[PDB]
Amino acid sequence: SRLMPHYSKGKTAFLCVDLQEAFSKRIENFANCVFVANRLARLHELVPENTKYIVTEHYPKGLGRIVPGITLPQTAHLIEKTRFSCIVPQVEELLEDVDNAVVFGIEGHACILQTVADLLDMNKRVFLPKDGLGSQKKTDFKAAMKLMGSWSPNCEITTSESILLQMTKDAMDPNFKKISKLLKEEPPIPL
Amino acid sequence: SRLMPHYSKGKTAFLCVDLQEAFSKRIENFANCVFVANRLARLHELVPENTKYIVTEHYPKGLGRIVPGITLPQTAHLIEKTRFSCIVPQVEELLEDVDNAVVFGIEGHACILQTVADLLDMNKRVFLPKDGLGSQKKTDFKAAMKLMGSWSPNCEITTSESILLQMTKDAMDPNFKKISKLLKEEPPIPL
Amino acid sequence: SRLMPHYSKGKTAFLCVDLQEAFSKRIENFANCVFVANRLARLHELVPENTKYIVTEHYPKGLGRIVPGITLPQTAHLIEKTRFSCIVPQVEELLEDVDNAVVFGIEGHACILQTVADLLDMNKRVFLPKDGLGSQKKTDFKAAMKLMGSWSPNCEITTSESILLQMTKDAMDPNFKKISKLLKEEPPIPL
Amino acid sequence: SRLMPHYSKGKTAFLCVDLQEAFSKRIENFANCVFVANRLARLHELVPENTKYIVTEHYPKGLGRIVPGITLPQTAHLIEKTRFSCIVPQVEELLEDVDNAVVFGIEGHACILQTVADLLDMNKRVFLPKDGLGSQKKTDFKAAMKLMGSWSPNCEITTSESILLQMTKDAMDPNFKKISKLLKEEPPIPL
Repeated sequence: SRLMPHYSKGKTAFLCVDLQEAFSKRIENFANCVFVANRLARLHELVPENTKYIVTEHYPKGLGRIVPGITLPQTAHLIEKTRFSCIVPQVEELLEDVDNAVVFGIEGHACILQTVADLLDMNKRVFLPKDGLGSQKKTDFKAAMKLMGSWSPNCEITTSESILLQMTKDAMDPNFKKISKLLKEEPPIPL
Repeated sequence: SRLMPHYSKGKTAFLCVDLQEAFSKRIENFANCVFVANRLARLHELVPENTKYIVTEHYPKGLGRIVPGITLPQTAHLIEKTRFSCIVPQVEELLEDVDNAVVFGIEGHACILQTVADLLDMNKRVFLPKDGLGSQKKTDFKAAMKLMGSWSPNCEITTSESILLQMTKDAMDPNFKKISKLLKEEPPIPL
Repeated sequence: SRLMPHYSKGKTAFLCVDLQEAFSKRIENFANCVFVANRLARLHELVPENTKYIVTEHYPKGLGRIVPGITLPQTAHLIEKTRFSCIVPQVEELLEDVDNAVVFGIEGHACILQTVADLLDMNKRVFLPKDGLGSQKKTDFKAAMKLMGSWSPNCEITTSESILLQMTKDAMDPNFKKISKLLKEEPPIPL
Repeated sequence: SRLMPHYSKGKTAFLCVDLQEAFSKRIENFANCVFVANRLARLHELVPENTKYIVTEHYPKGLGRIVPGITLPQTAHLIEKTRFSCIVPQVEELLEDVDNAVVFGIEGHACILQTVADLLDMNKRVFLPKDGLGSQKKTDFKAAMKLMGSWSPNCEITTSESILLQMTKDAMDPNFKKISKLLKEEPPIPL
């Protein structure tokens, strides 16, 4: 077990974390975090039998609401929390049958970091697209990414493009036709 | 055990190392090491039951005295040593009940490096904020940080901001109100 | 076992992956991937008893054909596949007696990544020359290389020059005279 | 065992590798490799009871002779070889009582890389000062250093300054007075 298994094997759960209004202008690559969030949302719709979409909101009333730029799937499980780690009672039971987790959002050193560490304690295989991850400061971000990259072999940091291709082992995959449509989309900020 | 536990669990000891006058102008990010030193000092005051503040002075009389820019807590244990590693008889017994250590200061390749290696031999969980760490030369510093980043799983290098948030798992924490005051402070050199 | 053994010990198989026309202008260091491909091709000819040369073609008819800039050996095993990972039934049986693999080509995050992960599952010792590896985007590439560099001790990422020297432990090697001819060649893009 | 022990414990052997005339103008940081070579040479003289100095010459007659800029100690063991790895019968028996090795020279991806890998097979603790290491190309060098940095816990890459301070745990060391003289010297190329 070194890469994401084919989408048919086990269950994967996507996790859009704290992509809220208050952070939109305070992060540089926020737009690329929104792009990846949509990329995974459309992917989720293509294979909804094996995938789940979870959206987290941190202290909503006080400077926080999921950015309208992201069109969430109709089967999206949106919860609201005050704990920095996105592991709350509500999502804990939602991952009782899920073997994999795609955590993407903000902040790399804060919410993301404590979420993935908790997910690693639950024996879950976490896969993080650097593509859709950010922070307000570069030093705070860098130090967090270098750390999670040493949490192998159950934690891996790649890109949104690679992740999609990992789940579809073959190009003659029945769903590839629909998946390849997503890879052609151009992210706001060049990669 | 992959991140700092909540401040209520066990004992943590902050370690301000060799932030003296002789180094003030010889280091580029010395001011940011002073900022973090103050950040951890105020944090220590907020939860003094589970935290300890230790300040080290290396060969004081000969070019050395803790910089007046840092306002030390009243419960600070300041000791003076000649050994590069900040593990001397005086601090060895002071860590008989402490499970965690936040080492921050100067120099990354010298005093810091030999301190954390000794702390790892004592089974202690060391957490280092790159935020408040420096060196006179970049190459000396870089080579030291890449090394300590391979001393997992008991050694972790993040930032001052992340570290504070690790100790406070929830934003509805009784102390968060007082802790969040520190995160709003702006470091002299942009991160 | 920490580096490539002398070419006489065991069997090594070179793997030129998906270096096709459609990618020629979409990658920056494509020319250096072609250079290394030729470097390994001539090397293969010098010691053909212990080495094998394998070329992969991904969906040929639809934008794909091995670039004419690469002169393949006469003993080259060229196969065509639709699976992103270059592990297909045809090459699986071709590696029944091979202990080492030199994987070089494109893309670092896509085909390469899933190929080396599968090769690691087969207990094979993979050695990757960063020299002859690329991607359309830097972020996609970087994130892939940082990952495979944590797949030790059976996966190693060096350069084409180092790899050749690893196989020839001594400069008084009977074949060194012919091998040293290859190292003198200048890659299109400076290293 | 995470850092260099005090010079009194066990035996350490310095290794100046292939710092010859033919490479002087083909490497950028060759002068800094010469500086470190002299730094370790003077250090060797200060504690000659526990240290050994070994100089390697690769194919001398044909473009090779130790650079006159380096003043070798009178107790230096200079040998000549044709094997890229600096492990030849002559030095193999010279390390029968030595527990540590400081390998510094050129090339990072070639001679150095194969030397340290062989030294790791001999159970020796290798410590490499990035300070005194180089290559003709940056990509060849970088890929080699990232690799050896994953060969822990018996291989460590720091700087010449840190290494000297590791061996002298205390500043009140009987020899510190003589050692501190070396740290004050300015390397040709700024670090």
